[PDB]
Amino acid sequence: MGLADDAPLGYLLYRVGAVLRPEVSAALSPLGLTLPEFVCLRMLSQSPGLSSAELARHASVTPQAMNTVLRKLEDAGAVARPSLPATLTARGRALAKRAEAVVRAADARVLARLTAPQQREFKRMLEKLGS
Amino acid sequence: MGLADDAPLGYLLYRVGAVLRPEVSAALSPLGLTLPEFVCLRMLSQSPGLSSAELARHASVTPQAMNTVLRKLEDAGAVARPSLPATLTARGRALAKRAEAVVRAADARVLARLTAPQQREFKRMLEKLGS
Repeated sequence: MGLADDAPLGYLLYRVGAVLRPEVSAALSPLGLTLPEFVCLRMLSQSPGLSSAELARHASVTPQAMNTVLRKLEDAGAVARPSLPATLTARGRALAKRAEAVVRAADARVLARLTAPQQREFKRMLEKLGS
Repeated sequence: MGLADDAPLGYLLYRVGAVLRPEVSAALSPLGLTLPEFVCLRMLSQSPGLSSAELARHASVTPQAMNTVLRKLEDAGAVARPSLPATLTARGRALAKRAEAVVRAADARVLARLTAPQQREFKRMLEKLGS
């Protein structure tokens, strides 16, 4: 998409994305999670028993990449031992919630680059463009 | 990423993305191009002779998906007949430029949902968040 539209709106959106993604990744790192691992974890907390293929389609990734993500999550004891169905362990559910919290905090950290009135204005304009 | 950060900034950014992507796709359709086809076309106009694997890595897509994109572009006479190196034909170079033009126009159409002063303000705030 950043490759697709290099005109100003698409480019500027892309650049904010390229700030937000590392912010989120950096926030997840101390929890032992990559961004794709977190996405998988969150999907499974919201939909227990989804298969790897299902997860891979919802994340728009390859079944192989999702299998890898799932293996690393099993290794961390977050995903239960088993394209197979997958579920979270107690540790996994706890981790999913802690991780969602640090991601929301990352989001706020990027937004806080703007003053409070600027944040309200900016969100209204984003909302308009996205509605 | 939209799956990753559902807090307000990431969510609102995602929604604007989900307006921009169909706008760009719809603009490309009369030219017989999908968005991934356009991305490939543009990459090859800027870097003749890149291999399919190279293109696939730069587009963050699978080699197989890029091979498909390349096949469809060959079919349209835009990419010359051959993980192999690929080049644009005269028709391909012409198409790449026409397509870039319609994508820039799509971008402007989404931005114009805001008033001119709002557009200036919005771009400054995007710039700040992305800097």
